[PDB]
Amino acid sequence: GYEVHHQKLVFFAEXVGSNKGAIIGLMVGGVVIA
Amino acid sequence: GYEVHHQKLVFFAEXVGSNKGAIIGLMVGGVVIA
Amino acid sequence: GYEVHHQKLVFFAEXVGSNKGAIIGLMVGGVVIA
Amino acid sequence: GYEVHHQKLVFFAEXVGSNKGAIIGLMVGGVVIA
Amino acid sequence: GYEVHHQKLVFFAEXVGSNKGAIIGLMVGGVVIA
Amino acid sequence: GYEVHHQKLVFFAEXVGSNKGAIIGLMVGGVVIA
Amino acid sequence: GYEVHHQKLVFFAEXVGSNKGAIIGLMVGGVVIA
Amino acid sequence: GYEVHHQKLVFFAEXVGSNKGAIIGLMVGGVVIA
Amino acid sequence: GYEVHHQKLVFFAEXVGSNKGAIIGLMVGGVVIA
Amino acid sequence: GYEVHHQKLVFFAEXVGSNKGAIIGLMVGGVVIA
Amino acid sequence: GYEVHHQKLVFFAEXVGSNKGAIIGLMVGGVVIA
Amino acid sequence: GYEVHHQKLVFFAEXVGSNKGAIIGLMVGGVVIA
Repeated sequence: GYEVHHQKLVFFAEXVGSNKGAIIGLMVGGVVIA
Repeated sequence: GYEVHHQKLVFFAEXVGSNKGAIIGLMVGGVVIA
Repeated sequence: GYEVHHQKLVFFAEXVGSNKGAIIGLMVGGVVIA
Repeated sequence: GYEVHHQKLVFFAEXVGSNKGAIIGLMVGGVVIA
Repeated sequence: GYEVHHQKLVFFAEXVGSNKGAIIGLMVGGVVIA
Repeated sequence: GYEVHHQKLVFFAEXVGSNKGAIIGLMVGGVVIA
Repeated sequence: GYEVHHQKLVFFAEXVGSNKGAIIGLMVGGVVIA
Repeated sequence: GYEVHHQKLVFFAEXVGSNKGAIIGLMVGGVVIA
Repeated sequence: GYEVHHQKLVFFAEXVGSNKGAIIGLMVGGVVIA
Repeated sequence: GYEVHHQKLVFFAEXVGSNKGAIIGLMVGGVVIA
Repeated sequence: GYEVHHQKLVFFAEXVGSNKGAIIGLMVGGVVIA
Repeated sequence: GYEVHHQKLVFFAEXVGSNKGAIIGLMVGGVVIA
């Protein structure tokens, strides 16, 4: 059981060519990349 | 059981060519990369 | 049981070509890389 | 049981070509790299 | 049981070519590298 | 039981080619390298 | 003649009681405080 | 003639009671305080 | 003639009671305090 | 003529009571304090 | 003519009571204190 | 003509009561104190 709160997140991204993965600011869970 | 709170995160990214993985600012969980 | 709070994180990234792993600012959990 | 709080982390990264591992600013947990 | 608090960490990285391990600013946990 | 607090750590890194181990600024835990 | 461009500014403020001055993120000009 | 560009500024402020001056992240100009 | 560029500034402030001066992260110009 | 570029500045401040002067991270110019 | 570049400055400050002067991380210019 | 580059400066300060002068990490210029 996850409990996430009170986050102030700022995400800057520049030049994202041909992205094939995950670009995530805030994530609460699992990540599976093959 | 996770309990995450009160985060002030700033993420700067520059030149992200052909990303095939995970680029995450804040993550609460598991990561599996093959 | 994890308890993470009160973080002020700043992440600078420059020139991320062909990333195939995990680039994470703040992570609370497990990481598995094959 | 982990208890992490009150962190002021600044992360500078320059020239990250073909990263295949984990580049993490703050991590609270386990890391497994094969 | 770990209790980590009140850290002011600054991390400078330059020229990270073909990283296959873990480059972590602050870590509270275990590391397993094969 | 570990109790770590009040750290002011500055980490400079230059020229990190083909890193296959752990490059960590502050670590509180165990390290296993094969 | 001023020429200001290409700024990525993030401003965090906490607990601003009875402010009587100037709290400015980005300013291009003059400031006079009596 | 001023020429300011390409700035990545992050400003953290905590506990600003009864401020009577100038609290500025980025300023390009003159400051006069009496 | 000033020419300022390519700055990555991070400013941490804690406990700023009764400030009567200038608290500035990045400044390009003159400062006069009486 | 000033030419300032490529700066990575981190500024930590703690306990700033009754400041009457200038607390500046990066400054390019003149300072006059009476 | 000044030419300043490629600086990695980290500034730690603790207990700054009743400051009446200049506390500057990086400065390129003149300072006059009366 | 000054030419200053490639500096890695770390500045620690503790207990700065009633400062009336200049406390500077890196300075390129002149200082006049009366």
